[PDB]
Amino acid sequence: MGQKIGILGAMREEITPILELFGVDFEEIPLGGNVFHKGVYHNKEIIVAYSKIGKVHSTLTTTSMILAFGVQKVLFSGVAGSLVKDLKINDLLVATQLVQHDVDLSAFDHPLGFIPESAIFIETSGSLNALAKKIANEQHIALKEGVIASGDQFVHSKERKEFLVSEFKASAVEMEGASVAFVCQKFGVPCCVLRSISDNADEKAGMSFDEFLEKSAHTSAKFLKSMVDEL
Amino acid sequence: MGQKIGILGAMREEITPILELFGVDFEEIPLGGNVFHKGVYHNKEIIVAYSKIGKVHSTLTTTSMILAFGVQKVLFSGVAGSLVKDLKINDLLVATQLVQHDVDLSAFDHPLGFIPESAIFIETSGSLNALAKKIANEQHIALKEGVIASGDQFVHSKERKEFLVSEFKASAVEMEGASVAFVCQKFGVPCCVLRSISDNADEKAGMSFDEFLEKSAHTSAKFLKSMVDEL
Ligand SMILES: N[C@@H](CCSC[C@H]1O[C@H](O)[C@H](O)[C@@H]1O)C(=O)O
Ligand SMILES: N[C@@H](CCSC[C@H]1O[C@H](O)[C@H](O)[C@@H]1O)C(=O)O
Ligand SMILES: Nc1ncnc2[nH]cnc12
Ligand SMILES: Nc1ncnc2[nH]cnc12
Repeated sequence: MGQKIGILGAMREEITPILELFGVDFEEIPLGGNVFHKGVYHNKEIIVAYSKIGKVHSTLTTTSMILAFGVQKVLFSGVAGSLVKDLKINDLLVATQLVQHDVDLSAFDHPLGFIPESAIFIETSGSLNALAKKIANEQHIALKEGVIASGDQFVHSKERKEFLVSEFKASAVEMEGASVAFVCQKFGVPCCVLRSISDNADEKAGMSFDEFLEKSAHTSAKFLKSMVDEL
Repeated sequence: MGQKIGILGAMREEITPILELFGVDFEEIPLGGNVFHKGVYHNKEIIVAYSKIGKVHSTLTTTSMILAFGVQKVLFSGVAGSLVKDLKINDLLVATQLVQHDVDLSAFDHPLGFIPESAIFIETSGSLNALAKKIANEQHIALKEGVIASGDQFVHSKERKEFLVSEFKASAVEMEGASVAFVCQKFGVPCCVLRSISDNADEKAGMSFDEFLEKSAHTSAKFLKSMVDEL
């Protein structure tokens, strides 16, 4: 058999298209409040789950994928808010680095985003990111490679947008990427975080999110499947 | 053998007194960026670790304790900031409920602290909390039983204090309790979160924290050991 691949989304809506697109039989396995969908695709074992929203949920689920299911790589798919003009609704990006944008130990003179015995930016797999870029070029689609800021707030203001851009030079904002990538780094598991834009993280982001969740989730899922087809 | 007990702190300073007070031989086992100290005490296996600071770190470590080490209960010990007048420096409390105070999905009209498919407040073990209160009464020490607010910021302002009290009726603030308790709930593992006050979460909290970290960490550790002696 090939590698075992963990495939993660945050919301059920982000994994529904994944399960459908792979099209194989899945066994449902409950653990730690999550349901893991276990299947075989192109002689690879795939484990698919949605974590539920936010850093604690996604940390837990990623740790379970690694410790309980023994996945050898983790691919994340879902939606995100755009922080840069060149990322429009439906556009894709892969995260070259991620940060937890809501971490604040400034009382002890630490840079924002920094925790002692850790680092501001978390790295993802250069190999998987390069693969994504090659596939995007072949398919003639744009693919941004940039910084993703993750936090436990849904961002919907110009003020917070300006902070994420100024402080971290982030291209998109979401609520799980940094934590998924962090867990993978700690266990030496290659990680790729893929997102499709659903909104502009501004005052109208809630309504945009609702309008575009289904399409953007599908766009990311279809691209993730394209990557697995090359693995 | 009795139960297997996981014992968790956030910082090395919070577990140093734990290792010393138990006084037994520990085997050091690395996993996921943490070092787990495995020992035998009063015919119980104890697994001691510090997670590192914050929600992602503590979620990961608690999940590892459960999935990799098979702990049957988790006791947390460390320091916290006081939000109520009757909790003074060095005073102890156990968390009856915890909340992630920095969670904000208000863009979708959710109450602060709420995430879909979860709950605002996380419960801890009534049995362990009752045990703590009984021990405190016997030792003639005060022990508050209240709400702990956890987030990824070190709180050091009157404004944020007023929010935690008004929104959640929290008695103390820290950076790991809610996430540790959350993981334990998801896996059906009894949890007790114990904290000793190190500061008042106000403008001077940084300096107070530095002054009292050692003593407050020891106070919590000594009390945690008192509980294990009854288990
Ligand atoms: N409208 C939903 C909340 C979406 S929070 C934004 C999510 O989308 C992206 O995957 C982020 O990382 C979060 O998981 C609800 O009200 O249930
Ligand atoms: N002065 C330290 C940062 C302490 S953050 C407060 C910690 O204490 C309590 O355990 C909280 O939950 C956090 O873990 C440093 O600068 O490394
Ligand atoms: N604006 C936003 N903030 C946080 N997570 C998001 N996911 C999609 N859009 C988001
Ligand atoms: N004021 C504070 N805020 C967050 N975590 C803490 N731990 C101890 N004091 C704290």
